[PDB]
Parts: sequence; structure tokens; C-alpha cells
Amino acid sequence: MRLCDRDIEAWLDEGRLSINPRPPVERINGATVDVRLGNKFRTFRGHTAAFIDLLDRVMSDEIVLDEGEAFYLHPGELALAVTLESVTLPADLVGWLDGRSSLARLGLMVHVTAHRIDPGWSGCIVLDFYNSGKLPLALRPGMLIGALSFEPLSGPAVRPY
Amino acid sequence: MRLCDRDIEAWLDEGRLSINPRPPVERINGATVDVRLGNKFRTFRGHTAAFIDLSGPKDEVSAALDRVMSDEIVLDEGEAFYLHPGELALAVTLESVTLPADLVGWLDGRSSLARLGLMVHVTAHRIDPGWSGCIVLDFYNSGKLPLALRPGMLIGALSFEPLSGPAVRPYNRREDAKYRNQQGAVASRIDKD
Amino acid sequence: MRLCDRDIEAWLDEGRLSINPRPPVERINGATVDVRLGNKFRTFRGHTAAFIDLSGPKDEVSAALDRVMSDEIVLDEGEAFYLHPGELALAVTLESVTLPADLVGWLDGRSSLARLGLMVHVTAHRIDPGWSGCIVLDFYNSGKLPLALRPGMLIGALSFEPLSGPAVRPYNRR
Amino acid sequence: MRLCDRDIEAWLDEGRLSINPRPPVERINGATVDVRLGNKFRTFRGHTAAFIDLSGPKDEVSAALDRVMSDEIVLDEGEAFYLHPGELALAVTLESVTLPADLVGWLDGRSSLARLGLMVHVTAHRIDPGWSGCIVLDFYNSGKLPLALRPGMLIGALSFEPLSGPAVRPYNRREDAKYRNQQGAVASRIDKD
Amino acid sequence: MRLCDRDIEAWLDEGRLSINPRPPVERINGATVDVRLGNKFRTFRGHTAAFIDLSGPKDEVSAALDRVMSDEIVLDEGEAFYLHPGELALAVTLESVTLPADLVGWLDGRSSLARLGLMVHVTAHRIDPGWSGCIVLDFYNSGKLPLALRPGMLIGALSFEPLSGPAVRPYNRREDAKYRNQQGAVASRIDKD
Amino acid sequence: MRLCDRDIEAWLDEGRLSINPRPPVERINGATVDVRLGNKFRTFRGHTAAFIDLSGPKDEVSAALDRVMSDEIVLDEGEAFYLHPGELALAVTLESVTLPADLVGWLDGRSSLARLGLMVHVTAHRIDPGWSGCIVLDFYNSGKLPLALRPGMLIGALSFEPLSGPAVRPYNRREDAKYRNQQGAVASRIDKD
Ligand SMILES: O=c1ccn([C@H]2C[C@H](O)[C@@H](COP(=O)(O)OP(=O)(O)OP(=O)(O)O)O2)c(=O)[nH]1
Ligand SMILES: O=c1ccn([C@H]2C[C@H](O)[C@@H](COP(=O)(O)OP(=O)(O)OP(=O)(O)O)O2)c(=O)[nH]1
Ligand SMILES: O=c1ccn([C@H]2C[C@H](O)[C@@H](COP(=O)(O)OP(=O)(O)OP(=O)(O)O)O2)c(=O)[nH]1
Ligand SMILES: O=c1ccn([C@H]2C[C@H](O)[C@@H](COP(=O)(O)OP(=O)(O)OP(=O)(O)O)O2)c(=O)[nH]1
Ligand SMILES: O=c1ccn([C@H]2C[C@H](O)[C@@H](COP(=O)(O)OP(=O)(O)OP(=O)(O)O)O2)c(=O)[nH]1
Ligand SMILES: O=c1ccn([C@H]2C[C@H](O)[C@@H](COP(=O)(O)OP(=O)(O)OP(=O)(O)O)O2)c(=O)[nH]1
Ligand SMILES: [Mg+2]
Ligand SMILES: [Mg+2]
Ligand SMILES: [Mg+2]
Ligand SMILES: [Mg+2]
Ligand SMILES: [Mg+2]
Ligand SMILES: [Mg+2]
Repeated sequence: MRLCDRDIEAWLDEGRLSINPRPPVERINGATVDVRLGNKFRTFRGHTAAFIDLLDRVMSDEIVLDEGEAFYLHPGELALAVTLESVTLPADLVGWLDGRSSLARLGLMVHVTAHRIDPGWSGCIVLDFYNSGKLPLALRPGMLIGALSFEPLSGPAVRPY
Repeated sequence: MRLCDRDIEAWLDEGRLSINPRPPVERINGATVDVRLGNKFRTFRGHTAAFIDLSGPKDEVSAALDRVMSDEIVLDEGEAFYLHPGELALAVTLESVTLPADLVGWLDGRSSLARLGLMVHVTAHRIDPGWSGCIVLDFYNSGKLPLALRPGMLIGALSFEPLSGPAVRPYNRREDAKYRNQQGAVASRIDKD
Repeated sequence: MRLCDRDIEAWLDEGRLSINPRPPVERINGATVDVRLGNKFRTFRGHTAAFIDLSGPKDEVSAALDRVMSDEIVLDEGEAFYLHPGELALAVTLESVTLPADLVGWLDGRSSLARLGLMVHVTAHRIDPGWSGCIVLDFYNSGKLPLALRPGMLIGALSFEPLSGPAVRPYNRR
Repeated sequence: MRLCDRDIEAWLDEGRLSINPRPPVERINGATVDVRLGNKFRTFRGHTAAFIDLSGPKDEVSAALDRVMSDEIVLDEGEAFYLHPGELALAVTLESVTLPADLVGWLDGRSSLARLGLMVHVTAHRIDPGWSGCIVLDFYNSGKLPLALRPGMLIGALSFEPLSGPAVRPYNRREDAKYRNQQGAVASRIDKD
Repeated sequence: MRLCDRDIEAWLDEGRLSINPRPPVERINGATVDVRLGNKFRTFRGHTAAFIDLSGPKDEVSAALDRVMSDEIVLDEGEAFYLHPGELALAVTLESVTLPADLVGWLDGRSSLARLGLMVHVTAHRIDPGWSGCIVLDFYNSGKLPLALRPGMLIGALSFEPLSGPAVRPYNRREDAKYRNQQGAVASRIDKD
Repeated sequence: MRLCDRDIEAWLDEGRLSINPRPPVERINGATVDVRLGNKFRTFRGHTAAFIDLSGPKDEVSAALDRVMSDEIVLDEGEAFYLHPGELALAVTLESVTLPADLVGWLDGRSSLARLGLMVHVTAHRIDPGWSGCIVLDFYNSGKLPLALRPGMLIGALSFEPLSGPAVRPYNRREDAKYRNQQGAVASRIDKD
């Protein structure tokens, strides 16, 4: 059971849920809220290590782009990024990050199987971008990148985030 | 709450939800309806552009997209589409799906295909309330072998979830919705953003 | 409606939902249970075939998959499985899961691992009502570094959704 | 012994060796002649076949090759071919080269291109005694960035080695030679083996 | 100076150079002898190790090599080895070659195979004076399609270059030479450095 | 004709050819001198640019190259550079080489490294008459495993070939030569074309 657009907006009014900045009415529709891309990226530098045992001589310094700059996501490359919006969920809501079909049709994955936003989460969401396509994708802060949907839990989470 | 098999049948009978052609009972079980592969495909031509500027000027984006997308591939009967490792291709479900304003659908792949590397979507798997049409698939082969895909094969599964109420802005009424009544392997319309 | 953590423990206590071995409460938070990695693996050997025809049942499974798979790789502890970028490997969860006819399950990854490119499924992530057993994992490394994986590590997260009613053709019947 | 720049000029003056159009003095130095990129290309269409059986039955091989090779791509002036990382493409030199029976030629790339990942051949770089024609290039981009290739750019270098004597079976006289008088981006003729 | 066809035959007749089995006149032309593919192969098993420390402690390097190399694959008659894009595999020439102290040899691929992406070596293509044995090939498919390789196919070419004099330390006399009298698809012996 | 080990030693004694530091006798055999890996490296930063326009406007090319090339990496003693499959990196030989106007040099890899997928060049492997300096290596790992590279390891081999006479336009006298007296892991200077 997902919250329809009208109940998403009612939870935003009520302060049960908060998304800041708040997307316009045009970006809240069906069972989803459209979310945009922020301005902090990282990439991986493999020459420093042979492997990781499942930490961070391998990550770049945070990359913040100048106005009018794009991050170029090349095919076969994983990059970390953030949502522009901060999201705060109550103890009885779980959220689910999904991509956009327009971007999937060019090969952009906006996550890599972890896509659950936990009850009690508060913060911008970290994105793991992967370009499975043939062409480099120029990514710019502020672009629509995904969508979030919200599922109420059976009851309130005892151990929320 | 997802609809169990029995309730999917009841929504289909009531005409709330439609899937055309309607799958037989054998294809509806648990909490999912199996869907089949259509016969329209599209590939990418990288040599004609350096990149795609996703949120660039509409006319530039549009011209880049038209350069990189192949024409639609239609397979005869007996023909396979060979999906090579590392290649992304667009395909389409045989079935058209129509959802009412108070239901959302979700596309998943099949474990039998996944174990060979076949991804049937690339993180966009939601079918919106008010959707009507064939579903475009973005296949990616993450395995070690080419996979021969044939029209009519079972390619994924759809599940359905009731919304908390009817959507106020369902897909069929949204003025800026890009993919209303989509029929073949439709390329990205990111230029309409 | 996902089951929340307290409601996950209830269902386990009832005994229709079961995970064997039973995870400690430390592993059950919010609306998910963390699951662990088993010690059975499979890789592919490309050199014995040109392709696989996915239009099928069972003729592939066998005459295909069986012929392009490794024998089963069982690791002694102290040993790692090295998952190299761009390689797909088959693994299995440590725990066996049994679902009743009125519940569907869903395997997700862990954000901590996904940030390094670990994909724990490849679009098929639904555990059906009536399902009984260890879950097969299809791992894929989308990152830039090999990842060492060790039997027993926390590898993913399961969440659970009640069905609208009990399924009529559940996995054990079908 | 390779011919030094002075001797390459003497062989060209004597008409022993020909390169058409003849490069200017600025392109002939040390032990090499710099060559330029032509404007014909070819790519591969993988989705039409599972594999190529190199020493299989001639008619099956031939049909597979005709399926997988694109039509010839001809670039206008102003146009680039975009060579993406991991992609193999065929191209052709601007120059036609004719060798006598007592000389062998060798194609190399340029360090400036190599340091970006551009390979101009794939382990076949010998130009046989008796050869006459344009040279087909198999480009592979082993780097991290797409490379815009434009007709007319400097793409590699040829050097030349006298043989111990004139070849008895030079290329122009061999009945089973596959590539005599080649002109565009000619695809593999492995089916003629 | 490379030996022309006629002089290759003269060196073979004189027993200065040997190639066993001796290729027929049809395979010796211009400045080269065509060589054929043997029936022994080796692949790599990545899952057993994180990396190879090339100049590490000998025992650690040796243990890593033994873990990553497959057992020798021997093809029956009729059987193909399928070389998929992006895969490196070891193979061997059908012919054994023996060089005297005053000759060096050079392995090239074939343009017909190169045009499909097949590299027959990975920047090591010298056959040393005093060499005796079958030649190990490191195949890499840089193309878009799997290639079916069959024993006995023509895979490459050898040319031969006189040295300025006889080598004082030819391969057959060097104590630390690793690959003397190699016969199957011998894996790297970098651990002997 | 390549110089045999004995003549390489004579050319070095005569000061015709220089290699600094001079390799010991154990590293000079057959027709080659073994060379060793230096301790400077450079990688690529793809996220800063969409592509490189090889024969575009000089200032655009120059700005793109400055964006995509890393700063020089210098490894301490004990440190390895990890070269992952599919990655291209720039490195340098430990040795500086100086060639006279009548000699050309040729860089090859090692069979031991090739059997693990290490390419030490990307089709540009000529050292010109009049060259003086350390040689930049473009490493590519075509194998399945990361390779740990350490400064000082044996990485390849140089051979030498007399020219038909002294070059009139050797590298040290060419005004437009791009890489005279190169010392570290120098990036492509394709912008100087
Ligand atoms: O794999 C998919 C996923 C979705 N759809 C359809 C159903 C869905 O209702 C519609 C829009 O999906 P989404 O909102 O992801 O796409 P968008 O790129 O945001 O398009 P829009 O601008 O119309 O929302 O596309 C497909 O054809 N294939
Ligand atoms: O794409 C994602 C996915 C998740 N998260 C956040 C929201 C979620 O509530 C939290 C934890 O996710 P998960 O439980 O998957 O991470 P973990 O690896 O288990 O770490 P933890 O120990 O924090 O539970 O990470 C993101 O920011 N981006
Ligand atoms: O990553 C997964 C996903 C699913 N399953 C199990 C649970 C699920 O209930 C069953 C069947 O899944 P699915 O319907 O995706 O498989 P299929 O390929 O359609 O096979 P079947 O014909 O058995 O339904 O497989 C796994 O072991 N691993
Ligand atoms: O792997 C190599 C190959 C060459 N060189 C040096 C020696 C050679 O003499 C010089 C120039 O080589 P080339 O002519 O192939 O490079 P270019 O791009 O043509 O530059 P230029 O215009 O200076 O000739 O660079 C290297 O350092 N590394
Ligand atoms: O990069 C190259 C290499 C060679 N050739 C031409 C010149 C050479 O003289 C001829 C044949 O080369 P090769 O003998 O390597 O080709 P093959 O596949 O063996 O063909 P054939 O049966 O004609 O010898 O092809 C090219 O056009 N491009
Ligand atoms: O593709 C090849 C190239 C060479 N060789 C043989 C012939 C050559 O004379 C010998 C040694 O080659 P190289 O010197 O390149 O190998 P190494 O790694 O340096 O070994 P060594 O320490 O024996 O010199 O290996 C092959 O079998 N296959
Ligand atoms: Mg949308
Ligand atoms: Mg199923
Ligand atoms: Mg967690
Ligand atoms: Mg040059
Ligand atoms: Mg030939
Ligand atoms: Mg050696």
C-alpha cells in the first residue's frame, strides 16, 4: 500500500513527513515524488588498492561543481552523489527510491540494489549512479533524477533509524 | 499490500485493471502475473555522438537522441535478438497494461534469467496509476554469455499494489507525462523535460 | 504495508513465517531483517559455449547453465570469494526462509556494500508466498575494485508485505 | 635495416615505392612517413549473431559476416567519428601505398594517441611486398574517454625494410591473396580461407 | 632486413632454421610463414585471488599463479574454443620453431582476424635466437562478437631477421631463461624472476 | 638486422648508444636489453570531460587534456601501483636512452607479463633516431586480475636496428618534435599538433 499523491501532500502539510526543499505540485503525482540531483560527487581511484574486504584510500575528495558545470558519468563507471532534497520520515513510514524510465532508457541506474529509506531517516539521500549505457551522460545539479514512494508500516518502528 | 493471484483475477474480471491479451490462469500465481517479450527492439549507435547532455537545451538533446537511437528492429518469427554482455537494448512487452487511478504496478525480472545476467530494467520499474500501454524494457546483460531473446518468451512479472486512495494526478491526466499510449520500443523522451 | 520490526518478531513467534537459523534482534530493525552469506558459490566459464537461449524451461537450466557453470565452490573459513568488477557469480543466503501463503518477501541490498558496487540481485528479488529454502543470490560487482566476500557476512536485508488474501497458487502448490 | 628519411625520399623519387598522395617533407622524418585518416568507417552489429565461427563452413561464415558488419560510414567535412572506450571500428588510411617485391612495410601508431588509449591496429601491422592499396585500420580505444576522430588527421606512421631479396610470391601475384587493391573500410574476408 | 620467402626456404633447406611440421610452399610468401593454432588452451579463475604481485616474494607469486590458472584445456576434433569479448586466454601454435644464434623471429597476427578484434599477442612477440619450441599465444578478443577458434586454423605469421652477428647469450644457453622447450599452453613463469 | 647482445655492448662501449643507468651483462642477451619500471605514474579523470577532440582547436584540446590527466603519482619504496583490468595508466622506464642518428629502437613487453594480460604499449613502440630521454609506457591490463606494479621491476625489452644511413631529420633536430628530453610520466601532447 503506497500513499497516493493527495495523501503524500497531506502528510507534508501535517508535518508527518518532510521533504525540503518541497517539490512543486507538478512533481507530486500518482504515488511518487520527483527528486532532484545535488552538488556533491565522489569517484573511485583503484590504483591505490588491490581490493576491499566487505575502505577509503580509494575514494576521491568530494567534487562540488561550479555553476553551469556538468559531471560526466562514463559507461561502466560508478559514482556517488546526493539528492538536493532532504527527507525526514516518521517511525511508521518507509520510503523507496526508484529511477526514471527516461534515464533508464539511456542506461542510468540511480541505485545499485540498496534503495530503502528507513523509518526515522532524516537527511539527503546518497545515490550510487551507474551508467550501463553506450554514451557518457552529462549530469547537472538540479536535474530530476528519480522518484520516491512511501509505504506505511504495519505499526510504528520500535527501532527506527 | 500486494494483490494475491485471486484478487488480480477479480480486478481483471471487474475491468478495473486490464492486461491485453489477458494471461491465462497458469501465468497468474502468488502475487504476480508473468509477462512476455514483444517483437520490437532498439539499439544505440555511439559513433555519431560524444555524449548526451541530459538537462541541456531541448533541441540539442533531441538531435543527439535522434542520432544515437537505431531505427526499430522488428523480428520475424524464428528470429532471435542476441543481447551481448555489456550491451543495453530497448524492448517491449507483448501485453498492454491499463491501471486505474487507485493502483500502482511494479515490474520484476525472473530469477531464472537473472541467474544468467539478464536485467529487465535499469532502476525504473514503476507502472503508474492511469497508465495505459505496452511497457518498454531496458535490457542489460550483466553475465558472461550472449543471450538469445525470442518474441513470446516469459520475460518478467508484474505485481500490483492498491494506493491509499485514488490518485488526483494519474498518468493519463498529467499534461507533461511523456509516455502515454506507448506501443513500440520507444526511446528516451528526456528532451521533453 | 511492510511489516515493521516488532511485527516481524510477532510473525516469527507465531511460526508461519520462519527463518532458520533465527536472527537476533540486533538484525531486525525498522522494517527489515539483515541476512547472511552462505559458503556455496558458482562462477561461469564462457569458453565452452557461444551463447544461451533464454526461450525455455529446463533445457537451459541443464544443457546450458549446467554446462557453463563451475562445479560448486565451497569455502573453508579463512577463505574469501573475490568478486571482480564485471563478474557475475551465484551465491546463497546462510538462512533458510519459509513464507506462508499470505505473505510476500523482498530481498534488498545494504547501502554500505552498494556504495562499493555490490549488487546482490539483478532485478529478480521477490520471495514468493509458500517459498521454503535458502535464497539464491546473483552477485554483480559494478564498482572498480575486487570485493572479498566471506561466509557469514551480513549481505542483504529482507522486508515482508502481507498479501490482500492468501494466495491460491503459492510456491509450494505450483 | 629500416630506410632512413633520405632513402625513403630516394625510393619515392625512383618510383620503387609509391605513396599517393605523396606526403610532404615535413611528414617524412627519421625512419618513418606519417599517414592520415581517411573518411570511410565500419562498425559491428552484435545483436544479429551469437558468434563468428572463424574456420567454419564458408557459406555460414560469409552470412554471419554480412549480418554483423555495418554498411560503410562516410563522413562529410566537419564530421567526427566518435570512438568510445571498448569499441572496435574499422577505418582506412587516406594514402594508397604500393610496395615493390623487395620491401616490406610496417604500420605503427603515434605516441600522442597511444597515451590516450588509441590502438591503430590489433596485432596485424605488416604491409606485404607487392601490396598496392589503402590500408585498413582496426581502431580500438583502450582509454577512459571517447575520442573524436576526423578525416585528414595524422593517425600513424609507416616504416620500410628491404628484404634479403625480391619476394618470389609477392602479394600482387598470390592467387589466394584476399585484399588486393583494397579501397574503403573493407571488412574481414576470413570466409575466403 | 627480413628474409624474403625464397631465403626462408633456403634457411629451412639448410637446417639453419626449422619449423616442424614444415609449412608447404602455399604458406610461405612475401616475408612470412603462416602458422596454425594448436589444441591446448588455458583460462583464468579470478575468484580465487584478489591480485597478482608481480615482483613479490617468489612463493607467494607462485601460489597465486597456481590458484588463478585453469588446468590445460585440450580440444577434441570438431570442438571450438569460444573466445568472448574482453577475455584473455592462452593457446599454443601447432608448429614448433627452432632458431639459430644469428636470427630473431617475430610473431604477427592476420589482418582478417584483426578486423574482427582478435589479438594474437599482448605486446610480447619476439622469438629469441636459440629458441626452440612451440609458441604460446595470448589471445584477447577486443571485438564485439565471440570468436570460435578451432585447432588447425591459420592464426598468424612469422617473419625472420638476421642479427648483426651470432648472439653470445642465446636463449638455449641462458641459465635464467624461463621458457626453453615449452610444449603446451604454458602459464606465466614470472615467479622465476 | 637487429644488433645482437655483443654488438649492443660494443655500441654502448663506443658511446654511440647510451642507456643510463647501464644495465649489467645479465640484462643484455640475444638481441635485447631488459628495461625496468620507474616510479612515476599518471591516471585519467573521466568525470571532468565528455571526450577528447584530437584534431580540434589547440586551446580546447589543451584544456581538456589538463582536466582529464591526474597529477603525477610518485611511489615510495615498498609501494605498488595497482593496475586493474581495463585500466590504462602512464608510467616511465627507469632508464634513459639516447640513440644516434643512424639507429632506431623498439620497445617490446615480456612474455611473462603478456601471459597475465599486461600490455606495455598501445601500438606506439618506436624510439626514434636522435631520441634522448626516459621512455613513457602506456600500460593496459587486458587480463582478469589486478597487477601490482613496483618500481624497479623488469617491465620490457629494447631492441635496436641500424638505419640505411644517418637520419637527416632525427628527433633532437626536429622543431616540431613533442617529447624531447622527457623525464616523468608525460601526458599526451596531441595539442601541439
Ligand atoms: O520500465 C518501464 C518503466 C515505466 N514505464 C512506463 C510506466 C510509467 O507509468 C511511465 C513513466 O515512468 P517514469 O515516471 O519512470 O518516467 P519519466 O521518465 O519520469 O516519465 P514522465 O516524464 O512521463 O514521468 O513509464 C515503461 O514503459 N517501462
Ligand atoms: O540509496 C540509498 C539507500 C539508503 N540510504 C540511506 C537511507 C537508509 O535509511 C540508510 C541505511 O541503509 P541500509 O540499511 O541499506 O545501510 P547499511 O549498509 O545496513 O547501514 P546501517 O548499518 O546504517 O543500517 O541509508 C541512502 O542514503 N541512499
Ligand atoms: O534472487 C532470488 C529471487 C528469487 N528466488 C526464489 C524465491 C522465489 O519465490 C522463487 C521463484 O522466483 P521467480 O518467479 O523470479 O523465478 P522464475 O525464474 O520465474 O522461476 P519459476 O518458474 O520457478 O517461478 O525463486 C531466489 O532464490 N533468489
Ligand atoms: O611508447 C613510447 C613510444 C615513443 N616514445 C617516445 C620515443 C619517440 O621517438 C617519441 C615520438 O614518438 P611518436 O612519433 O610515435 O609520437 P608523436 O605523437 O608522433 O609525436 P611527434 O610529433 O613528437 O613525433 O616518443 C615514448 O616515450 N614511449
Ligand atoms: O593493419 C593492416 C594490416 C594489413 N593490411 C593489408 C596489408 C597486407 O599486405 C594484407 C594482408 O595482411 P595479412 O597477410 O595479415 O592478412 P590475411 O588475413 O593473412 O590475408 P591474406 O590471406 O590476403 O594474406 O592486408 C591492412 O590493410 N591493414
Ligand atoms: O608470444 C610469445 C612470445 C614469446 N614466446 C617465447 C619466445 C621467446 O624467446 C621466449 C622468451 O620471451 P620473453 O623474453 O619476452 O619472456 P620473458 O618473460 O622475458 O622470459 P625469459 O625470462 O625467458 O626471457 O618466449 C612465446 O612462447 N610466445
Ligand atoms: Mg516520471
Ligand atoms: Mg516465476
Ligand atoms: Mg541496514
Ligand atoms: Mg611522430
Ligand atoms: Mg596473410
Ligand atoms: Mg626475456
